[PDB]
Amino acid sequence: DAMIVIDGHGIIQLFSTAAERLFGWSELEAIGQNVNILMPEPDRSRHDSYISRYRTTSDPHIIGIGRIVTGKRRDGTTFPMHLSIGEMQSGGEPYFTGFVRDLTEHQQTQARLQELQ
Ligand code: HEM
Repeated sequence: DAMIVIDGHGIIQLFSTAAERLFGWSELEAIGQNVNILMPEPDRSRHDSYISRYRTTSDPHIIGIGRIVTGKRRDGTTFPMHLSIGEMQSGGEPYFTGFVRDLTEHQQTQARLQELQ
């Protein structure tokens, strides 16, 4: 599926081919950016504090739990996606990985089934 690796500051370090397809950003364009470019407001402006709160309390809200959220593509379109966050260490500093599963089709079929009674 789509995978993203960021450093302890939310800056994208690695961006898989499938993440490019899904988000609309090539790997080169993404790598120097904050991960928040992939999400809409209010999460966007709050993501850095989500990361900071975790590094300070060590209390996970998504790590080891998973969560369905709304992500944002480059063209502006938003979409539902499941997210799993993993924690890793490299060169003494923390890095996090995000495995993403696009749930757009699921949301569509569900919504479609409901509108037909
Ligand atoms: C792109 C759509 C994304 C959205 C909407 C999103 C949203 C959120 C939200 C809502 C929180 C926790 C807020 C709370 O419950 O306290 C959070 C935590 C965090 N996110 Fe994301 N996130 C996104 C993607 C990512 C990705 C791709 C990564 C890593 C590659 C990531 C790294 C983190 C980390 C490290 C935390 C804190 C972990 C924790 O609280 O357990 N996020 N994110």
